[PDB]
Amino acid sequence: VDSVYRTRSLGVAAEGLPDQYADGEAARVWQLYIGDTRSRTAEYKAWLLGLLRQHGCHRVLDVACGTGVDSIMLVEEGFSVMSVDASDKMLKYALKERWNRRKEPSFDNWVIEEANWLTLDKDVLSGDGFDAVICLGNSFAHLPDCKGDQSEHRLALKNIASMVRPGGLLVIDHRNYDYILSTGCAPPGKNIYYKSDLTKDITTSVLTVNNKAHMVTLDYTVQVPGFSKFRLSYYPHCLASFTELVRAAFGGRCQHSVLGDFKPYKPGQAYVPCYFIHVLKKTD
Amino acid sequence: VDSVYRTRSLGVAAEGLPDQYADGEAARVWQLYIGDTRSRTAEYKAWLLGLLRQHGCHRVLDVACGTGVDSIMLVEEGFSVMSVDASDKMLKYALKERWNRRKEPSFDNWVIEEANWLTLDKDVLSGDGFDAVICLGNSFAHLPDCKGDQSEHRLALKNIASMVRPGGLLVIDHRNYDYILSTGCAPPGKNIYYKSDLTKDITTSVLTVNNKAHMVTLDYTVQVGFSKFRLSYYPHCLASFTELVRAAFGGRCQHSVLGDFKPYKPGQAYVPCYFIHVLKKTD
Amino acid sequence: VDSVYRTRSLGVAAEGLPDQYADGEAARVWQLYIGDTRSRTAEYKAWLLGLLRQHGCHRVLDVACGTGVDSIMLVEEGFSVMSVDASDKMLKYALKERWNRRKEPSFDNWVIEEANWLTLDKDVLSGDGFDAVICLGNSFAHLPDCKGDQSEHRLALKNIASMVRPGGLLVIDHRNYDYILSTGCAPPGKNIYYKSDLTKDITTSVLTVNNKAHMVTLDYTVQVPGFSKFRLSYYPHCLASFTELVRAAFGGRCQHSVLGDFKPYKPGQAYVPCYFIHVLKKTD
Amino acid sequence: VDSVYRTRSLGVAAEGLPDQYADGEAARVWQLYIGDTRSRTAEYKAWLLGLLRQHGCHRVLDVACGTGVDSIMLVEEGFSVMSVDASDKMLKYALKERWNRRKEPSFDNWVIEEANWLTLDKDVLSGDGFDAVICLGNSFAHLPDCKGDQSEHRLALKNIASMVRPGGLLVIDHRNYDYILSTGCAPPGKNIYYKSDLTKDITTSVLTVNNKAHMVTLDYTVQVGFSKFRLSYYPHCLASFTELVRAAFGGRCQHSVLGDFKPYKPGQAYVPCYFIHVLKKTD
Repeated sequence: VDSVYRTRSLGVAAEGLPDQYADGEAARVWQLYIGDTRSRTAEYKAWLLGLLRQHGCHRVLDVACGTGVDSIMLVEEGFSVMSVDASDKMLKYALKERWNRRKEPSFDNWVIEEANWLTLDKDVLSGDGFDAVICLGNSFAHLPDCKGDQSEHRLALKNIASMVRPGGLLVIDHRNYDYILSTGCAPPGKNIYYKSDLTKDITTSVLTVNNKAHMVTLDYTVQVPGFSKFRLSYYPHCLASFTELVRAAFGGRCQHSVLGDFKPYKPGQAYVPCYFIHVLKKTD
Repeated sequence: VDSVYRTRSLGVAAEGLPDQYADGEAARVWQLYIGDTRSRTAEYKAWLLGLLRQHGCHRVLDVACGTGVDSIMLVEEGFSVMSVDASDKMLKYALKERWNRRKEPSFDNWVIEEANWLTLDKDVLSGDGFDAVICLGNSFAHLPDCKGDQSEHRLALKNIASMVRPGGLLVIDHRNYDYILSTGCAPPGKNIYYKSDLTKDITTSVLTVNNKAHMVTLDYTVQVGFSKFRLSYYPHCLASFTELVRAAFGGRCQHSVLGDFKPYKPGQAYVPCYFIHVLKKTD
Repeated sequence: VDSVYRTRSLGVAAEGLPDQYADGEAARVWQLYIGDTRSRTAEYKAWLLGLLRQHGCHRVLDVACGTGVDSIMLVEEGFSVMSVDASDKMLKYALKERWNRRKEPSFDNWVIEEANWLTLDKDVLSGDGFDAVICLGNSFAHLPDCKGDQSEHRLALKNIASMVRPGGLLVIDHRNYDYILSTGCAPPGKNIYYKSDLTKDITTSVLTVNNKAHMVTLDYTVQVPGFSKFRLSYYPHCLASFTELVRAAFGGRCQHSVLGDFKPYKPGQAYVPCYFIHVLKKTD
Repeated sequence: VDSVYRTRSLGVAAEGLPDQYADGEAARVWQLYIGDTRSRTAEYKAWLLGLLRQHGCHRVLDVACGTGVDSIMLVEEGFSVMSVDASDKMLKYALKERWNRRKEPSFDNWVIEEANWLTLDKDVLSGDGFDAVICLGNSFAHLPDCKGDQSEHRLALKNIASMVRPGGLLVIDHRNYDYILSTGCAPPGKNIYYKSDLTKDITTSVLTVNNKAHMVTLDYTVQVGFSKFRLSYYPHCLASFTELVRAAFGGRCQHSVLGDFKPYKPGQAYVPCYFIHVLKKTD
């Protein structure tokens, strides 16, 4: 018999009613988690603001923009910023803060739109390109290897990369997964961008498929006014592999450096970085 | 062993990524369905616009507001409109149009906020009260009877009703479910508010529990192509609803019930598609 | 990302380990429910035993046989009985009691096999047919209308019917759904075959599709050493509709009567039967 | 609203009807997989048959017995065999063959009953104790570490072990997971017991939690056609298991560990596919 009746389809919405799982438990802890960006680190403000300024970057695209924190600063410092993301749940908060602050011209002129790394080319009229494209805070890693061959990773970078104007920069990052795969632990409270305020506990689960590392899945355990859980997954980009992927994205025509945590990275140095930042420039 | 590993929890989102089921098939047809409000009927414009005007309503709250089309009109016609809904996916579009139309003052002054019928009291600083409260297009019926006794229907109306300022109006509606339950079929394209544009086909599934009707589930099956989604409804019979909604003000009210915009005399020839309930407060 | 990892596939089994949901709650109440056949009613023993004997039936097939209670009696009274069912979970108990009682020749000679109404023809070498085919206790109604047109109902009966030898009988039954659709209540403790011993409570849920009755779904609430629940669904066969279906099954070449509860049925009689039993004979 | 109506509960069955997922795709390939025991290896016949015989074992309990192939041999060779498993779907087939072969006495006297490692004590009137207890073909590994501390592994062995009569044997095995965890790959067709017949292809997924290996999940992908199923395993490393299984007798034991049937000297050239643990009791 074993059918499966449902009161509404997965994905739809009705007017008096909270959507899908929006009122649930994981969702409400996870809303604390993403709203955990109040102290932006001064080091990071210094570094990115100085990276852009140093290369004369003024037109910037923030791909994977989230609630928009990184973008809010860019906007604040007089940049010209377009911000995209594929997730409405997070874009809601960019959109919100933008309305909230609509009187400010800098912010009236802020563009927030939906777009998807896999279709980025058709989803953002790039014009003759952007000065900087930033994808920070380790979000590229949310893109999973569904097809098995990393062809998606490849297309996502190719698309992102193509957003970048000649002589422009792509500033893209990932957690040091080399280390995570090594300790088998993804340390909490190590976010170099926004020092975290939530006290939170973390179990790390690593899936290895036919002896190639395939997923890191983090289950967070947070305290409220309470012990609530939620789970997120990541693709573990070892530093070599990502280096290759991202280079190939521009064909090969690039200046390419890779940062420690904002300081440079000499392979075999005593200090172990928590993130690797890839700053890429182009051709001509 | 029968454990169930997931890659993310139900209800969360990550940045590079489309949410949960937003990219799926039923979601895309259903997006067609709710964006199917281009021709608002002139009859409806006339009626509601005239309802509010003859009772001197200016401060109106659109409970369950959706993409916000009713609200867009009220705004446009120089009303002072606050619109709430509990659904982000829907509110997105009111929010969207609003931004889109942000250089018009009438619109800069539009308020769109999240709120839930069951917590509507502590969700909307109601002030003195609102002039009119509209809940149109049959959305009250989206609230299901989960507990089994309709206590939630009751609270929902009580909260809504309390949003209404003394001598003010509640304008709330439901499909003619009495009929729907007589025929067993919910006819397609009878939406008296927004003349539908979409060649759509409908399967009506009625659930009856211990002999009490309990749910209408509609399977909309749409030409894009040949795709489907399903929505469900609590079937309010006219009496039941009239009782519920009256009691919501305790009982201090001027209660009339509309056909489709024209009055309703029980036993009249014409069978209405919707029942509109226009209420005012006496204490 | 929203994949869905699983430790084993739906439907498989591993050796140290209880199957799928077999240890769960609904399963354990429901095991009480099906094992609720200790007092077989004397009236029913009298009637069926006398139906078969009256028509000289000795080779009988019990299609949809369950734990095998009806079959156990047939076997006990010196009948020659083949019993089939499509469900291993229930056939386990027929099989069990058959081993348990293996010394008895009557029972050594009991045949229990798997077969499916929809493929019954290929699933049971019918030989030149059976004398009686019994499908009692309202199990035909477990067969749902998945395709929407009742073509399955039609094929299931056609197949069952074809099991019946020329001049033989088909003895098939259904709950009075006419009444159930009417009261909207499926009364508990009304089983005319095995008087029930479990004290149990019942919520009736009727699904009507485009104004045609489509499902009755019963949620049972039982007491143990405890208040445990479980749910079963049924196709509501109104008496006219089933009459038609079953007749057409033999093409039309039949004697056809329909019983009250074991007594005859004159439409419009004061007594409202809880089951309708259809006794069919054939051609020549 | 997001309720989930079902037509029957998980775990029940109705009569005209195939159960739950029994007719589905993965179930049919997997039925091929477990019925893939036709050629038992002659080496294995020899070994186990010889193991029991030199230690004068006659009363043997096949814990986790499955379709019952190991058991069918023991029976055939005139042993006195009781076989348990917690899985109906598997037991069906032991039960089946048994009935099929019921006119042979050796078989009429075969006992097949349901029992669960975690409740094995109060599940099997153990009498004085069994001569041998076999749990072969790597089935202990099907018991997962649900609680997180391996306390269930521990109880399971304790119960099993207690089935063993003083001076009697426990013969229990596991794949070489140490290797599996070194390479990351679980090679196909290394089953030392039953020479596989089925051209099958395998994807090895290892789960590591806070740095401790936690699960092997195997995706078998079979030529019938091109279908799939998945099974999971707790990877017992040799030390861990040796510890677990020793402790199960408290510590009163004669413990040896086999290569694939030949002894095992740690650091030897040959890397075994399975580890067989033959234990006896001293008090």
